Amino acid sequence: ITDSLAVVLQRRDWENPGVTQLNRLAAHPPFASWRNSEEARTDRPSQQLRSLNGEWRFAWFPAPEAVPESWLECDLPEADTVVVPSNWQMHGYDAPIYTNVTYPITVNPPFVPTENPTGCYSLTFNVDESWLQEGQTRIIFDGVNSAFHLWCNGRWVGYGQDSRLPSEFDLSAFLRAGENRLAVMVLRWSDGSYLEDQDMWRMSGIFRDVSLLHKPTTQISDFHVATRFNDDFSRAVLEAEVQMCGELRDYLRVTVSLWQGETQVASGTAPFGGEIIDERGGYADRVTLRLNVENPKLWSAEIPNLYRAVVELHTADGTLIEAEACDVGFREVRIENGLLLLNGKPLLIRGVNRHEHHPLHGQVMDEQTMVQDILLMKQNNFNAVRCSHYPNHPLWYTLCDRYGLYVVDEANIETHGMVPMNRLTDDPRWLPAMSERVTRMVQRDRNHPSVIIWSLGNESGHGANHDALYRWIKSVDPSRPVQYEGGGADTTATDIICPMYARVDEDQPFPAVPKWSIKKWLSLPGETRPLILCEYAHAMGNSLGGFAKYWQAFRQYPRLQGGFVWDWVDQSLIKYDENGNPWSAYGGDFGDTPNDRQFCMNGLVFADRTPHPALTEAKHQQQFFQFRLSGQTIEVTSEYLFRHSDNELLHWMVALDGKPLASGEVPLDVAPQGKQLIELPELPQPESAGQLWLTVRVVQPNATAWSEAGHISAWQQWRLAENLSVTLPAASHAIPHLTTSEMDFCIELGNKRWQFNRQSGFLSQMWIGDKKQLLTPLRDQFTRAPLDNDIGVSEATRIDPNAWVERWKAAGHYQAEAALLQCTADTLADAVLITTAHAWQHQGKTLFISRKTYRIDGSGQMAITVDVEVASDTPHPARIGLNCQLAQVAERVNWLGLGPQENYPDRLTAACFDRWDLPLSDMYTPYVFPSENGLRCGTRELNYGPHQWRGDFQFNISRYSQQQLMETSHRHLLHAEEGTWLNIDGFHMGIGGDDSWSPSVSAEFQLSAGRYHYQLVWCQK
Amino acid sequence: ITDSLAVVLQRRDWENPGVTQLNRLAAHPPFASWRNSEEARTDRPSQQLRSLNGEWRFAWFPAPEAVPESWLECDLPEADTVVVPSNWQMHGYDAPIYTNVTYPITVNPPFVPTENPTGCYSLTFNVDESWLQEGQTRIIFDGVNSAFHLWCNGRWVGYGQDSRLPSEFDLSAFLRAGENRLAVMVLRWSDGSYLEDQDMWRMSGIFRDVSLLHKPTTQISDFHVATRFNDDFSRAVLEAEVQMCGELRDYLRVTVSLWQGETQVASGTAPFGGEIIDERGGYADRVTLRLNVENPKLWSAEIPNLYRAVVELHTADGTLIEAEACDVGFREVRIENGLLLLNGKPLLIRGVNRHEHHPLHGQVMDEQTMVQDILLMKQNNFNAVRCSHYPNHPLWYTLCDRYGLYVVDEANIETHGMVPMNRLTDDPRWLPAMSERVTRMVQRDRNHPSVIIWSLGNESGHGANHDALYRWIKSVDPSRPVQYEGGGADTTATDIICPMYARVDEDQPFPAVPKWSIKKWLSLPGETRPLILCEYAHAMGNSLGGFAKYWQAFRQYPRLQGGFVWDWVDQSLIKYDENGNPWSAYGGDFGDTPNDRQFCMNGLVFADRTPHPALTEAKHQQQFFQFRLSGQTIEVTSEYLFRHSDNELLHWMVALDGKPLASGEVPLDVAPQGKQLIELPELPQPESAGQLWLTVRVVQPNATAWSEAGHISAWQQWRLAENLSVTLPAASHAIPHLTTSEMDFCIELGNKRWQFNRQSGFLSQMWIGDKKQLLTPLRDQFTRAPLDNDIGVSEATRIDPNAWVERWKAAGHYQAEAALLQCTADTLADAVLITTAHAWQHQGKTLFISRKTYRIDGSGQMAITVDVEVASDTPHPARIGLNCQLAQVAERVNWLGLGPQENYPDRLTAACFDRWDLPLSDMYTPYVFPSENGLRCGTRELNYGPHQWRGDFQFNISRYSQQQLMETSHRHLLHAEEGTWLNIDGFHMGIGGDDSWSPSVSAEFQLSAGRYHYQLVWCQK
Repeated sequence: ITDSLAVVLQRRDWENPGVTQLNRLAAHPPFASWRNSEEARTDRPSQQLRSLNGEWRFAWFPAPEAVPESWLECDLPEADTVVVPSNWQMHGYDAPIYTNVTYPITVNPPFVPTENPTGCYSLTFNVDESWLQEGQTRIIFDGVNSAFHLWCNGRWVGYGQDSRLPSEFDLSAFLRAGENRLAVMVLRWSDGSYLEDQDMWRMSGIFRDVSLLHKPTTQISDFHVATRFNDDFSRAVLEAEVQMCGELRDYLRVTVSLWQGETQVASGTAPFGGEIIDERGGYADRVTLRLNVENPKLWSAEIPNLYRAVVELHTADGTLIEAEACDVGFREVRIENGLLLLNGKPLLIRGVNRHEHHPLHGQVMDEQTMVQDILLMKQNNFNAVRCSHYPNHPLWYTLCDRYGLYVVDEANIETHGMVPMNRLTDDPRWLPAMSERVTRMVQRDRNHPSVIIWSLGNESGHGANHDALYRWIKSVDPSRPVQYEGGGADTTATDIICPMYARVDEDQPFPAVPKWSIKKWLSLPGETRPLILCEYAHAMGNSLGGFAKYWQAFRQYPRLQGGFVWDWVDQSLIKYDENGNPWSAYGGDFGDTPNDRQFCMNGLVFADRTPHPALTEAKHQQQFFQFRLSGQTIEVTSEYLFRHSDNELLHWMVALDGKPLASGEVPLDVAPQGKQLIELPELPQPESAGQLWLTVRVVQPNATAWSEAGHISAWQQWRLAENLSVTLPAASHAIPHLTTSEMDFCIELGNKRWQFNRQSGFLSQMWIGDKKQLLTPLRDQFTRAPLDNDIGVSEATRIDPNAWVERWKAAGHYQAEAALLQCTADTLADAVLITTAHAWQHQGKTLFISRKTYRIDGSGQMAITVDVEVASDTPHPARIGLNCQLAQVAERVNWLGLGPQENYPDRLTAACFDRWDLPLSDMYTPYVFPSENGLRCGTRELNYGPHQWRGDFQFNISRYSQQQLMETSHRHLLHAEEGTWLNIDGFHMGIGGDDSWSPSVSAEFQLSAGRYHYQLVWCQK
Repeated sequence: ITDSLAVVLQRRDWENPGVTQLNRLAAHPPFASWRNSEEARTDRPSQQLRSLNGEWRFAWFPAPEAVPESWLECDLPEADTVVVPSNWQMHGYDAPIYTNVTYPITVNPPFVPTENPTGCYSLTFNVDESWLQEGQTRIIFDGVNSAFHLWCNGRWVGYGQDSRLPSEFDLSAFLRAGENRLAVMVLRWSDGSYLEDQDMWRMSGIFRDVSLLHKPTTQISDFHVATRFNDDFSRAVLEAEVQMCGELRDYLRVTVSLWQGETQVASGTAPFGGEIIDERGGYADRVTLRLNVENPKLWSAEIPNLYRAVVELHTADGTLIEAEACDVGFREVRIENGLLLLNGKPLLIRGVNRHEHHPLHGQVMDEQTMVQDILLMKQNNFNAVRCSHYPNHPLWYTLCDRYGLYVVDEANIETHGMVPMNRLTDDPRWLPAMSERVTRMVQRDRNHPSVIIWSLGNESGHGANHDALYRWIKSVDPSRPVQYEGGGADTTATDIICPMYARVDEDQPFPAVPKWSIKKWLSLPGETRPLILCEYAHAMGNSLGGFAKYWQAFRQYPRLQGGFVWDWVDQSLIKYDENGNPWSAYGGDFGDTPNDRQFCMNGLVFADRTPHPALTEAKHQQQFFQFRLSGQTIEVTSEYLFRHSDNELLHWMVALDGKPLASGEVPLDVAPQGKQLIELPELPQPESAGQLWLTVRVVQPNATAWSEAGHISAWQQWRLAENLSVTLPAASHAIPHLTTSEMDFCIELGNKRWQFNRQSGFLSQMWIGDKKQLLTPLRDQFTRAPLDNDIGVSEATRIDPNAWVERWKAAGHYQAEAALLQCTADTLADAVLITTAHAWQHQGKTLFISRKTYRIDGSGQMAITVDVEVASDTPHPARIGLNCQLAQVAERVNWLGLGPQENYPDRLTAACFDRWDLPLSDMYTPYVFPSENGLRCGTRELNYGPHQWRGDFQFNISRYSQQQLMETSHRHLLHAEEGTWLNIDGFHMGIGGDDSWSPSVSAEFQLSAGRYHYQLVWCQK
């Protein structure tokens, strides 16, 4: 009766931050209740721990109030059979909302909307009579979003908030032998939502596991581990504090044993009863053991040395009541003298922020996915990850512990959408709610070695609540530093200056919360903390420009210990078309309102875990070996702090314009922080013209746990020499004929013919034989289909006049009209010479001026020479080159320049100069939100079909015009055009990326010279 | 229905620390909602604020569950008419429990006993229709102990915990015009009780006021004041931050005006909208004004300069929506360089701890009582008070603000009875509950100038919860320091070393939490904070010995800035006898179990506010003027920091053995921290024998607000000279006759006769004429009826073998038997000489040996000469002297020695040497728990009836034998004995008092010499 919906729902606990839970057990590290020490030691599975994951019955309602009392007693006819865990939006019930800042619901704390999507889950299951004789049977939900009430066998059990941490209830007295039934009612919105405003899809449900754990009556209630070291780490102390619940009987003992493999390293036994703590005594229900470990193997992301710790609760006669365990990693984390140290050396964090996202499963995580992510990261030169912005699925820590990644664990607290940001975090009334989001995290994850820093949440301004919570942590677990960026990045609530999007060299001095240039921030008066960016280098779409600038500061300034790129995966979701064809969806694609569109796609990898090209630029910049070339000696520097180059080979090689002349291989013997000298054999040197390039690669000959054999971990290339070509071509056998007309000029020579339209001034067509080559005339191009960064936050509604695109738009770039100023043909001794001039103007303003000369010679080669003039007072153009639509469509593209991957000017350090050959398909980058892409810089020669262009340029080539790109919201809607679109740039502006909501292109990468010159040679084979 | 007891009670919110309140409004400074600025300015009364204090209907139940649903709807036949506020134990419902540490209920957090005394209060009242048109009508309870549920017009309103702070609910929508009814159900025990384990009577009910406040819809929700100063305090800034609730309309304004009297000093006006705080902006519902004040009058306990601040919320057209106000005191509090400063100078805290206690009303406070207390304190040289151990009744701060006392405001948190002490305070699950006890206190009291330090609670060990809360405060209100003694007195949670019962010179090194000698504590390595004792000098019963030692350190060591004596009033309660006669009751006197007996009586004043003699010793030691005598020049030093001696006269005077020879009066002109020189007139000097004494007194000629005219604020006395008596008496005219017998020796001379019993060796009787003088023989006395300090915590059950009494008991002191060793009479030329010797022994051990000579001469004077030998190995005796029971009973006592008040050896600095004459009645000190009392030291002559004794001794005289004292638990049970009991001590051991649970008598005051000598002269007039 008092179990009635009617009664229960009445209190509206989900509209009250003063009730965060009802009858929930305390937090603690992961338990299994093994009843045999070996299983515990070997991490075998505990029969005392049962999963309730699977098929559950579910029914959706638009408001908690629309639930029928019947539900409590019996299933529902119309209840569907759903799989758990899952996100009900993933099943169709309601839509997922992709909003960033702006809260999904209306801001009226602590109220929530009356229309509040309720999901009723139920499960019928069996409890074995043995579980009811003794012990305690409790239930666990690893993640319920956002809040929920619970009934068992028609009785009300409890309530819980906090989507990202476990809620546990003792079912001990509601359970009946055999058949039991659970009724779980999950509310989408609650007062907890006010604290969960992270930039991500807004979903709901029982999205993490459900389990049953059977514990003895007298049991281990919690335990913590700690490791102290001596000056040189040659000796450690493992300290374990154990607490128990139940009746304390003198025959009770505890044994803590430390294994390393099969080998027991240390063991300790004792009975309950701690040291005197105060005037009343000590804890009789606790015991602390201390094990001495000589020459412990240390844990690090470089070498994840782990031990196993077993905690046995037994009686003195040797009888085991129960056992728990955890992996142990010996490491010390400290900030000392402005530096963050790990095991005594200073880290350089090569990290990334990662959300729990699956395109198919929404926010439900699985082992496979976790592992994939981990390996990609490790393969790509990452050390660390930040749990943006809440505690993750438990297994995560374990994997990191094991594979080796540093983890920053973060409280599930984000109130980004309040005004001001502080509003709740400065309010004592939210102190409790917040408090639980921090404390429980710590109680749960504190024993993992991978966790090296605690974070108070994200973007919730800076309030007195943070200060308190930060102090709490420091008191409770001084083993790790605390960080929080809110309120300016350097408040009293953080041990590290941890801004987001601070530029390297430029300051952004917003009122109250400026973002100084990182190099400058450190030397502000009185400042002494280390600086590590919590988010930097916004990887949204065609991005990552300038990435290297960061890497270089990091390397030059000690107190700049790296940062976390934003972010790992694109938060795109899968949708299906008219023919059961899938496609990547984003903000607002689910009729979701209000929404932030593409803003959910900032990953380095696509939702399927396939990489964006940016990923390489990272990989290379973050590489652990560094090179310098001096004469014919290569100096190698190791950035490893703990390990020796012991699975590393260096391959070297010399080549002249793509042609290999020499190769070597040399095994690296460099210690962490060491140098290795490498002298090269006498290097060949040819008479032939061209550039000679040295390229080196570090290879991992043997496979590791996260890499295959032959994995390349680093590389670098240098230009060694140049033999300039002092050779004049063979005087043409033939001579081209010029046929004039009033419409055009024709040039014929051989089967070849070229036509220039005298009215437009462009080369309108060309034939090889009877076949035409163009579909579109060759013409000047000064624009580009806007990248995400060019656009920023500019919308049709709300225009951002500062966004590059807006400027360009406003100035007429996109709609300027050419103007023939001149077009002449002249006959040279051995060639024809065409000469043109256009002016591009908009509203009587001449933006640019293009002046060319085409010169066709007996060789049947045309040489284009171009010279642009850009008005000082017009926004600098995105680019400067030509384009045209070719008639042909070939299978491959071959070029001699940077590649193989897409590379832009402020994003090309990872690319190598060489001869690349790839399929056309590979020259297009499927950024879900179409834009200019696929560029390759420093090209010297490009070959497509019978064409060959030569010079110094950047280019791109696909089946999509710039216009089509520019006009398609999703990549799935693009259609291949008639032939091949070719864009050949003499120059291209950088892509930026410091952030994606303001101009981020550094000046060095802006086409601001005024005068631009370039030349090409088009010809055939 | 869901309003039903049945439903409500179901959740058992009082057995859950996760629910501290339900539907309670936020905390804030005191509001009145004046609707006229002048009333506000002048503190007139607000018609918008109505008291519901008075006659209420009440009914008591043994368990919440025994309440009848009817109650919600209608009064109860048997409900009585009680007055509110009150403590129901004060009315008879149940008993008050006097327990210290040990919790009243059984320790099973968060559970409470099923038998849980519920008090149902109800009130029928009228609401004026106007209040319901608009605005908000809310209710306030200033104190409900311990927890409660609330209904209005049969509807459930909310719940609340925290006995010592206000709970407010919006009744706006439950109220009906005209007749309304409240039903309040108050639970004695709740999960809140675990946090309220203060050493005091355990009571319950609606013990502070009940009010109704009507506010506008658009109102002032909170406001704070702050004052900054310049280097020399010649200029200040008053800063007021105001927040409002309701709809924000551009025509809204705020005006803050500062008055000094009638004179407006400054005013400021502005509209809502603060400065940018973070990335989202500012508070639109707040405004901060800053007023400049030139040469502000500063507030201090010496001179409570106050201003009035008025906060008006109006529209721009000048229309007043509403006004609030508060008194403002300009002062700066800072710890700087190890010192605690007030307005730039370093305080010396002369303070005391005070509980809210009334012998009649239990824990209900009234203005009269508050005021009495204040004045007594100020009169007695106190500067400050500590709110042991919870927030006090609101008016308190106001009075302190006004009369001038420094206040330490303390959170209502004491978990003394847990094991270890830390148990809850270290538990994250209690963090929220604790949090509210701190935060609300601050939000409420933060604007009072008298509050200069915040305290986190008392005796709750040291947990991570404290650290967080301490940081919170520092963040929120950096204007004051925070202190907390738990966990060792010098933790990271306190800005001041604030121990309790630390001795001056001796260390008490308990494990974990030692108590170093205060002088030593300061120089412990790394230590730099100031030290102020939160409790020192346990004033239980006959106490305060050694008080001066403290005063002297305080004066010599800068970093020793004083302390808080423990405590102000005796927590005794009034009971009535068989004839409606009242008497002072204590622990366990209400059949209360378990209990701490007298432990509740440690005040300096009795519950009726009549002083214990200790009070003087304080007054004198804490005096603000200090003297030194050099020749005939008196040097006066002022300890005032801010004020000039401007109501001070110095009276001086010289006297020879009680006889006045000279007097002066001199006006003091000494500045704070200054010296004044005073040269005395040529001082007379007589030939006559005797001691010449100089005595000076400082007088307050004019009355102040807390003192009458002619109040004496200080004094000091010196001995100037001594003219020794070289005069031999006039050779006796007569000669005494000795008549022997086998039973005794008789001496006759004149009407006078003396008889010494030859079997016992004592003077058994004496006659003047036909009248006998003794009822009991004159005999040696080595014991005393144990003071509270002699006993300590020793009980009959649990004996404390270290307690003085125990030692004495065990050694046979109390039951030793005399032994005539010798008894002889001899005839001298002009006198008779008796000579005796006894041995006191117990179990064949001779404890002491007494050797006398009585010598009676022609003058009819007996001279007693005594010489004791004390065994090295026996506990030192409490005293050494004689006693006897006189037959007479006279009305007065006159003596020449220290007085006039009771004075002991380690407690006599406040006493003066002179001739005192008082009524017998005044020679007895009515300590509720009878013990040795009334002593007066340094006596040279004592007169009672026809007797006169002369020498150097300490003595006491009443109608109660030591034995009667020793055997009566309460003073009300003592009965006057046949005549007058006289105790004349050659020597007396000190009383101690550093604490009352371990030996506190300093060695200098212990009778440890072995050999003791003394002489008397008994005679008549």
